[PDB]
Amino acid sequence: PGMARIRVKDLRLRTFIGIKEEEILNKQDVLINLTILYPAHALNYRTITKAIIRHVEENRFALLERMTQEILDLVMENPAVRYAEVEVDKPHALRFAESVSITLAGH
Amino acid sequence: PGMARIRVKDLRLRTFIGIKEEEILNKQDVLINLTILYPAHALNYRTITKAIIRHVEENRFALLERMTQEILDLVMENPAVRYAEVEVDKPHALRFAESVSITLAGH
Amino acid sequence: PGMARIRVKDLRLRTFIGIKEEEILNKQDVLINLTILYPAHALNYRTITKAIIRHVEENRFALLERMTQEILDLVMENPAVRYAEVEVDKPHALRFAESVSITLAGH
Amino acid sequence: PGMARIRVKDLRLRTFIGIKEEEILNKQDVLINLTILYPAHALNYRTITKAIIRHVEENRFALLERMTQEILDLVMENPAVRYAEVEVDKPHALRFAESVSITLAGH
Amino acid sequence: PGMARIRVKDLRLRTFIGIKEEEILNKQDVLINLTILYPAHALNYRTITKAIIRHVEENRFALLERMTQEILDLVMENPAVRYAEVEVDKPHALRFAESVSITLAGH
Amino acid sequence: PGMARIRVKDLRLRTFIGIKEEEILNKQDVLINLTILYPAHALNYRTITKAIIRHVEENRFALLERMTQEILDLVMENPAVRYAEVEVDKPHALRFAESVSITLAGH
Amino acid sequence: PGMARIRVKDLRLRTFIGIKEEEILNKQDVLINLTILYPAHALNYRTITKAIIRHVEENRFALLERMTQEILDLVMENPAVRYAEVEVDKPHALRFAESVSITLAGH
Amino acid sequence: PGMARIRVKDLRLRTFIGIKEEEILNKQDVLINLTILYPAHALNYRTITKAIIRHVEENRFALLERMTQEILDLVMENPAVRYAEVEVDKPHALRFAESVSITLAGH
Repeated sequence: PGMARIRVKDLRLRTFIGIKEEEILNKQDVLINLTILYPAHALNYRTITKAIIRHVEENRFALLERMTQEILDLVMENPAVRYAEVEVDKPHALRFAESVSITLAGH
Repeated sequence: PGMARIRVKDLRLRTFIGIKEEEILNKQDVLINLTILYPAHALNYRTITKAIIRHVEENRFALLERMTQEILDLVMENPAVRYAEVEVDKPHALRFAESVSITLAGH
Repeated sequence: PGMARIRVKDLRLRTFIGIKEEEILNKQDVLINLTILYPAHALNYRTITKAIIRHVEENRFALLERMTQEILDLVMENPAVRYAEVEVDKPHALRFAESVSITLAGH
Repeated sequence: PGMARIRVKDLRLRTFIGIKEEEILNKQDVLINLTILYPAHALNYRTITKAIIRHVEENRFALLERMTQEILDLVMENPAVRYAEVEVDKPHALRFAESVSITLAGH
Repeated sequence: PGMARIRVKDLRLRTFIGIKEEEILNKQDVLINLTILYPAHALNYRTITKAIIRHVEENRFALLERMTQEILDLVMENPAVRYAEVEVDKPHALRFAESVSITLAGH
Repeated sequence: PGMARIRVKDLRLRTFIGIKEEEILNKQDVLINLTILYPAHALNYRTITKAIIRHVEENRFALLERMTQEILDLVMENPAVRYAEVEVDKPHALRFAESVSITLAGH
Repeated sequence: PGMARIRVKDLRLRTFIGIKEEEILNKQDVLINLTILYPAHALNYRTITKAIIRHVEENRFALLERMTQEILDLVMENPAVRYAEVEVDKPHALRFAESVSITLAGH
Repeated sequence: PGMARIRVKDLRLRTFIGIKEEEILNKQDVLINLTILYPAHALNYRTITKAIIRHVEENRFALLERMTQEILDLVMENPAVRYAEVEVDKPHALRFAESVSITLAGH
């Protein structure tokens, strides 16, 4: 800490999130933020992103938590290093609030 | 740390805050930000929000600190887990400053 | 940590900052951000602000560091509690950069 | 921690970043953020910036990581004190994402 | 044209807008913008605003058009002069769009 | 002029725009803004939007001008009234510029 | 129309505006925007600005309208050409609204 | 009016602007906005931009007015159609103001 940190800021993707008739019939915007630690050539982050986009847009999700976890797993699938954190914002998910997000991390 | 963190970003509510004639006669805008830890189906955050909105709009407050605490308590009332942090911004409360906020946390 | 934290966000003040002919002849904008810890009625933050504004606008400064320190001291002058942090932004102080800031803290 | 922290916020520079025909033929925007610790007259940060700008604009880079490191080194070249952190954002480097950044730090 | 123009920018009010179960059970945010012409002491705009706020918050609306018209009328009720324009934004009323607004004007 | 104006602000849609290998293989973000005049119940703008979204997402475009025109036509297809203007932004289409847009209008 | 138009965007000045005890004891922020037409060497706009700043900061105002007019006059005092428009925003002058402004123009 | 309008929004370029020692030794940021009318395949706007960028970055300017005119001329050099408007912002050119711009148009 700190050392080698790569950040993917505000990756905006559209997919199905929710179970409600409208949520299942229409795609919505969700915002992904990725923090990857890998101390200390590198075609990496591009592939990780590619995979996360592909997985997110080509699927249906019932719960931000499942989506976040799936992404997190995708992030540790290829490298073994070192620490990964994923926050997923569902913009305007609550009345009167700008967003609601779920963050998950791993070693 | 980090693990399971849910964030409720910029929940904008209107209520009475202050003792001043104008503050008691007219509602004002206040901005709430909630950080909840709950390692590691979940109809939870929706209910918590519902309760915090309902409590905030349906009452009168004399001091940001009382409001923040009341919210914090509301956040730990239902689950026992795990860590909760509440920041409340009173926008343009001071001359020349964008905001003033009070943050409180608990185990 | 975390517990009782009060934040004063983007207090914009105008004063003389610098030694350069233009800096001494003309006031400039500077942005102050204050973090105060005081675990766990309170006419406090209003007075602190009052004093910091009054001190900043009614003086001349040769160096962000002196200004920041003076504010920090003003913050610990009245209460003994508990932790205080002061960041001062000199907007557009460097070519091509949004700002330059100095942060100082105390126990 | 915290103590003496100087921040250089959003230093926007244009240079060549990448190997792709377009990346080598045309300069791009990159955003640098510098955090310097130096507890506890000072013509310093101005010179550091000067050197980082000069080095960045007067060169070609094949990889954000090389650019970030080069800057970091430039930051510790003159003083011995104390801690330095450099984040470099390549705006709109990924499709659908606001930015991608690399952060590096040192003692 | 141009001459005497007063603008009330982004008046944010909460009221009931819509017929849908959720729209009738819960208040929503709406943003009002007023342009008043009165060529060429004046306690006016304050009263107009007062009346528009009071009318908007103390009622229920079935359609942006009715709300906008009601405001417009309120604007010409007191003075006879000279030209008035009212835009009402229903933020995030459409999927994927920042807002939808209705503008109405009068002589 | 002015009278009855409805505005659809920043309708963000993703579709294929361009002929370039990357433009044809990957969808991009485009921002639509609609101005409709209809002097002086109304399930209208919702349907218009529905149709414009459906047409935009379910097709491929070779040129902003074709896309803009197609939308404009969709806007006059249902009502006969009265004036319609459509601006389409292709964000970050040019190096160093925030956007490029095409606007078209009709009677 | 259009031809030679110079714009001075968001000139932020602090002065006394109002009659209320607080308004007379404390300076406030006001935002000035100037549009000057002069079809078709020029040390002009710098001097105009200089004079408007000097006049605004070195005086007390009872009413946005007086302030706006005084500025407008200052703008036509030196050149005879050609058209001038002045908007003055009093930020957060009304509850729930971002600003209130007064615009005045001349030949 | 309105009909075929293409807009190039916030083209940010760096060049030498001014006569002052610092202005001649160091490049600065300037923001260009182009409005082109051409009622009613088109490799046009790309070339126009290319030429305006190339001309702006590969030269030195003594006065926003000369720069704006040079761009305007570049815009009418290739097509004969139809109306062109060019605004050039010199960000933070005046103390306390966000920008100063010069606009010029032609038939």
